[PDB]
Amino acid sequence: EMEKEFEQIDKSGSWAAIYQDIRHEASDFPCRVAKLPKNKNRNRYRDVSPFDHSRIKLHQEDNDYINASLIKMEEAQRSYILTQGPLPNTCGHFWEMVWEQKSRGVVMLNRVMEKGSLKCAQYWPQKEEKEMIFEDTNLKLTLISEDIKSYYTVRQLELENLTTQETREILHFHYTTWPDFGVPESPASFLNFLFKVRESGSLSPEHGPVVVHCSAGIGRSGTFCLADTCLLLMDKRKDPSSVDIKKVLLEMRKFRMGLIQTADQLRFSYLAVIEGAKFIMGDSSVQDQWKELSHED
Ligand SMILES: [Mg+2]
Ligand SMILES: [Mg+2]
Repeated sequence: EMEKEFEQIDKSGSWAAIYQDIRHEASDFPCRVAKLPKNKNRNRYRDVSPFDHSRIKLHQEDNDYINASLIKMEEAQRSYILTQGPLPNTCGHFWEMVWEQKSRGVVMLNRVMEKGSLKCAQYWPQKEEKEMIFEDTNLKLTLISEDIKSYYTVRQLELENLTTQETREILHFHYTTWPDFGVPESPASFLNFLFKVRESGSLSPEHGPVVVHCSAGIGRSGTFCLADTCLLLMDKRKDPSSVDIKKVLLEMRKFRMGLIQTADQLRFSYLAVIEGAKFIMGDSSVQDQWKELSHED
């Protein structure tokens, strides 16, 4: 069981060993499209690229490249799109992807302004009366409403394809207090956030894959999806103790590199899954318990 596994790993102080083993066994696939000279300004980081086999392709003739990967978890029956924080020149591409992939939600785990440097562009409207128009992709984005909490904000946006004038409601879940290469304040606050995303219906199979991003789209976003997928698996299998989080992470790493960037993020993932299991195994009391422990605004 992960409960006992966590315990032994924690007692012996071997998180660095398990994490390094994961990095060592992680899949290696080519990223030739991402490294093409013409795509240099579409990547935020030189060392973070999507594999060619799982990258999301924009439905356009000019250039179909966007630093985004489709994570398809077969057993868990859920897919996620992990991408970098949009750049000033890829904001239109980002929303084009959301439209073409039919996503209902966008999960943001970073802040536009991190440790001084801008790890992400302001790709959504901050005011209702100031909508955004992405000329290159012919899309319009309007802020409909926003619910601000102490450590996260939920926004309701309207995305319109200016070509067909059809519109769609997109839910934006922004976790505002998760540092780069850091962890959430507590398993409770993280789980409260995750379950808010689940309850919104954004992760339903009737919609396209949820779009999850942070700065590079691998550390924080990897942690988020790993925890969700593991909880999903525990709920499906006849044996909830059969879930090997290390194995699930490696499966996820077949679709995008570097998911989960620190030994501590790995440790936290265990904690989130362990605590979350309490809700999955009945006892729907923990649900409201996390809400209280997270001290929302
Ligand atoms: Mg106002
Ligand atoms: Mg309002």
